[PDB]
Amino acid sequence: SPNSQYLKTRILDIYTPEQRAGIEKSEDWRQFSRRMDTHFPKLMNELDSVYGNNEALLPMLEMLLAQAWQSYSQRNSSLKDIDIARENNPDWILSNKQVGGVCYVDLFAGDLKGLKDKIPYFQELGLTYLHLMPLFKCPEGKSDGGYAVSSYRDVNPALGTIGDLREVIAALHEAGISAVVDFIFNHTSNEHEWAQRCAAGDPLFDNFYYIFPDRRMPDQYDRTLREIFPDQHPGGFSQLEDGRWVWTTFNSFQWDLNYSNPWVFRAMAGEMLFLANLGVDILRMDAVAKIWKQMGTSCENLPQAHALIRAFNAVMRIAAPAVFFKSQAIVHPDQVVQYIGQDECQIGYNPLQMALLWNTLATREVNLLHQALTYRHNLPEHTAWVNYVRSHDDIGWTFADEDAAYLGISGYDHRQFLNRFFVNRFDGSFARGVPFQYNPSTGDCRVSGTAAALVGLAQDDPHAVDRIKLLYSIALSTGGLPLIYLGDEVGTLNDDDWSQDSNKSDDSRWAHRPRYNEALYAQRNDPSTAAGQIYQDLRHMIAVRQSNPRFDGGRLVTFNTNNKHIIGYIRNNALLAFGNFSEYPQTVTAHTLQAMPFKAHDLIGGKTVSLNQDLTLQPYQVMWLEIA
Ligand SMILES: OC[C@H]1O[C@@](CO)(O[C@H]2O[C@H](CO)[C@@H](O)[C@H](O)[C@H]2O)[C@@H](O)[C@@H]1O
Ligand SMILES: OC[C@H]1O[C@@](CO)(O[C@H]2O[C@H](CO)[C@@H](O)[C@H](O)[C@H]2O)[C@@H](O)[C@@H]1O
Ligand SMILES: [Cl-]
Repeated sequence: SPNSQYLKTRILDIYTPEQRAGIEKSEDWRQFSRRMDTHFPKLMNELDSVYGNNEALLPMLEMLLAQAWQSYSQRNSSLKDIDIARENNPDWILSNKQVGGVCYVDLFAGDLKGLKDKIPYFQELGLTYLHLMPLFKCPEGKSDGGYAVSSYRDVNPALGTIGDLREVIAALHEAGISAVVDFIFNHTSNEHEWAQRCAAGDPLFDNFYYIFPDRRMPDQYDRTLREIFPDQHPGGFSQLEDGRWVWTTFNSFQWDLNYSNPWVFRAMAGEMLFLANLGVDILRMDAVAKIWKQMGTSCENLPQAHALIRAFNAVMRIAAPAVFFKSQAIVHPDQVVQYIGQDECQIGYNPLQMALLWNTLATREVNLLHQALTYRHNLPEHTAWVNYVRSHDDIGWTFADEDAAYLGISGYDHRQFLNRFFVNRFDGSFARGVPFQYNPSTGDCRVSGTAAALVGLAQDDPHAVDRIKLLYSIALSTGGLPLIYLGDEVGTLNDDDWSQDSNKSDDSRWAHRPRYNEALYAQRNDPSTAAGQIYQDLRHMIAVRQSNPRFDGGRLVTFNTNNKHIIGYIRNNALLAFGNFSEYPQTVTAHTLQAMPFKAHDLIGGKTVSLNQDLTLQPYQVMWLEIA
């Protein structure tokens, strides 16, 4: 039954009495020792519930915490300053000053050096937070856009070196920007040293993955598994050349790590420590839902999965307190929120709000959006949503069917409409998206396409610009950390030649992953062009959000607009937000506006607005009203 003091002397064992004296009197040790006393009990409790009486548990922990000391000992002192800051301010994530951006290093800026050169622009745009897409060594050719990781410790050589990454992170900190990076902890590539060695039968790598002699067990699992990339293969398994089968939730070249082995936790915790010491502020925990497998279940959102993530959290509290987790879970809304906790992932993607933003543009009806913002927005203390419009991924229509039923909506019919609308198979749709993973056996389908393509900008729809403005306004103002897909701010369209690369032709997500459009960025300071209007709008909303404390925190209360086309919510009893999702003008009545002040300044238009009479919003207009 190992404890804090026990492991601390196991750690201090390697030192001679001469250095032990200097170590024990040092601040580094004093801090580590305090943090062990505070957080180790949590680590022990979480791992005990997963690994029980496992023989490997004790020695795994002796090794892991020695590594943790050695990692913290080596940790840059600038980062140790950030550790203390974030320990003492858990709510930094909840500040209205936080605005995020995300890009592919190669597609946006060429390489890590070019990314560093682009930092003055992130400053111009107002970012405090930057997510760099998977930047690690991966298979040449097909790699799932870097999501098949061949090494967590090596940069993708097209991008530069680990030293460049260190340099870039340092420059981002100097510029007041947090560095955000993926921790792809559910699976590695099949080319990872661990995968190669486990498959070869190296006993040190026994049970690093899920490997089977035939179809017997994969057949048992497949009957309860959801299909993630049905285009690629059925179920959750792929066959090796020697005849065996390996768990592959995603592509065949992505092998699911086996977390029922305590050594796998150890291995991945060591890689996590390495990334922490790069100065990474937030790790996007990729596919959090899948890290525990259980026969007879969906192998999604299992209690042990939560417990393991909570264990990973404890390790950071002990050895790099500055590092927070970002949950990536595209599941039922009831399951999305369960990853979000101070002792789990402090922030999480908000795919419900995102999906419903696009839903509401299509139907023009705020019913589902209003419902979601009313019952599913508010979070526990010291946690926040990451609010977004578009990402590197396809759009899944992951609203709750039970929730929809109350508004007289049937799941499939609605999703079929949504899928047809956004892929331009519907009468007069403005959207120019392409299908992704149409599953003929179930009817499920997702949508690829850039924000600009989905709103009608490719064919110069006169409402397109306002649509982008409107969607982003909600992400920026509901409460939580808003994330811009970089390129959106100048209206970057689809790369229509995406499938000409034979390594990209089987994954339509590439359509919404275009290179930096030089011409559009050159027009960002010219308000005449679409790029300039979008840039001016988004830049204006960012500036308002970051300097106005009415936007602070993550809580909201919805406001009943009594118009099916207009969304209403209130921030801090002081900011009233109206968003019209109709291409026609829409009215909030005097009667409905009774409780409000007679006049209010609109932060979007810059006008004073009257609320003692009918308020009429132009097509797609957003108002940000100071009511207190
Ligand atoms: O359509 C992608 C599919 O995978 C998810 C799992 O959370 O997305 C993440 O995981 C994949 C494997 O690493 C990546 O391909 C993807 O880029 C990543 O965001 C879900 O978004 C979705 O169900
Ligand atoms: O559709 C063009 C292009 O997209 C891909 C890659 O994702 O397949 C998508 O579209 C197909 C039909 O439009 C669907 O059957 C499939 O499920 C979806 O992924 C390519 O295969 C296709 O060439
Ligand atoms: Cl997911």
